[PDB]
Order: sequence, then C-alpha cells, then structure tokens
Amino acid sequence: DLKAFSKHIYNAYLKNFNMTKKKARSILTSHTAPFVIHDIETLWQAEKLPPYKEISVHVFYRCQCTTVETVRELTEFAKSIPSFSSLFLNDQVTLLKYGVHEAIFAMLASIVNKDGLLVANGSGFVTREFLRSLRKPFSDIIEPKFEFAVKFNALELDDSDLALFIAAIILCGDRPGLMNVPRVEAIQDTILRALEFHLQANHPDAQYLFPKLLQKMADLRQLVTEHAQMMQRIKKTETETSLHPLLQEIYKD
Ligand SMILES: O=C(O)Cc1cccc(-c2noc(-c3ccccc3)c2C(=O)NCCOc2ccc(Cl)cc2Cl)c1
Repeated sequence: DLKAFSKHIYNAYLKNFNMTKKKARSILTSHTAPFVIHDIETLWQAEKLPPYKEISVHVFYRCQCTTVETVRELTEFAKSIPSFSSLFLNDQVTLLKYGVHEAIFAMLASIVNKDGLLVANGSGFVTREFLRSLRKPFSDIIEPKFEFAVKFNALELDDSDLALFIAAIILCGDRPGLMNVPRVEAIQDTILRALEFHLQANHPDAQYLFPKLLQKMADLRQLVTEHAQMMQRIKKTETETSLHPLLQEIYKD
C-alpha cells in the first residue's frame, strides 16, 4: 500500500532530520527570533574548525559542517527505509555518495528564504547579502542554491512530500557504479508511485505538481554537477582550503 509506504517514510524523515520544514518555516516568520549573521563580528558571536585566514574560507568551512551533519542524517534516513538497506552495502554507499548533495540542497531549501537561510537548526540566520559579499570564488558558489531554493519553495511542498521526494532522489538507479541497478530502479519506482499518489492526495489542486517536481529533481542533478565543478575549482585555486574527509570521499567523483 502506497499510503502505508508514504507514512513509513515520512516517519523515517521525522526521526532522522533535526530541522523539519514546518518548524523552519514558522521560525522564518512566529515563536522566537534567530541570531542574524552578517559579518566577522556576528559570525563569531554565533560561534561563541580548521585553520582559516579570512572570512570567506571561514564560511566555506561552515557550509561543510552543515553538509556533513546532513550527510549523516541522510544516511540514517536512507537506512530507515527497509528496501534500501537490503541493497548491497556498496550500492548503498554509491546511492548516498552520488545523491547525497541533491538531497541536501532540496532540503536546505526548507531552511532557505529570499533574504537568507537558517543555521544551527534555526539558532541563527545568515543573510544572503553577507554571502554575496565574499570573494568571488565563494560568493557565487552559494548563490545558485538561493535561486534554486526560492523557486523550489514556491511549489509549496511540506515535509510529507519532501520525505518521498528525497527518497526518490537517494534511490536513483542511474548513479554510476551500481551493482544491482535493476533492484534500485525497482525501489525507486515504488517511491515515485508513492510520491505520485501522495501528491495528488495532499495537493489535489496542484495538477502538474508531480511532473513539475520531477523536473526540480532534474534541476538538482544539474545544480550539483555545477556545484561539484565549483568545488573542484575551489580545491584547485584555493589551495589553502580543504574539505572534511567525508566530503573528501564523496567528491572523489
Ligand atoms: O559542498 C559541500 O558539501 C559543502 C559546501 C561547501 C561550499 C558551499 C556550499 C554551499 N553552496 O550553496 C549552499 C547553500 C546556500 C543556500 C542554501 C542552501 C545551501 C551551500 C551549503 O552547503 N549551505 C549550507 C550551509 O550554509 C551556511 C552555513 C553556515 C554559514 Cl556561516 C553560512 C552558510 Cl552559507 C556547500
């Protein structure tokens, strides 16, 4: 039953991610106010990490922290869904490795907002204007994600949808190096059907939300590809930086 499949996943989502969209959205609106980060002053105030010699590189190390923690929650999430863990440990790793960042930007969108994004599970808010004022290499690597999130959040999906959405992303039998490609495709088609079903149910007036959402899934594949290339260049031109060994493993390709 797809209805039972969409709920089981949704709960796996509720149990593995610290920041849900429901919560994030209310903060970015009400309840209590986050600490705004817009310069050396405030960023440290908020932190009151590898060796950094400037603000830009510093923020670079921040994002990594955010993405490492997310890769962790995503692994736990990806494991909470039975079928996935049945796959060979290798492929399990493959799926995560190549789909990890797509799952990250899609969810981070839930934390994003026109003027900035929430950090440390809502504790603070890093303004977009601050990010645009960093050395060219770093300023424009974060920006694309802002434009993506904004358009993405527009489809106005909720955690119940996201749960399925990121599942359909992590379980992509199209990643390079999969052993049992067919079994992955099998699992994904179930997810995609639970996704299909669920949407038409949860958002009945959004007629093309599904084919439209699948496209956003494509924009992410593209978004990450460009991101990896920029990571590449930051590794090549900003010899002073470095990346968490975990990210070091994911960016081996
Ligand atoms: O490649 C990695 O795995 C890590 C990495 C390295 C360099 C740039 C980005 C990257 N490019 O755009 C994004 C991005 C932008 C807007 C919304 C969502 C994502 C991020 C990203 O991972 N952001 C999360 C942390 O946001 C933080 C946290 C703390 C601070 Cl003080 C500042 C920032 Cl901006 C990620």
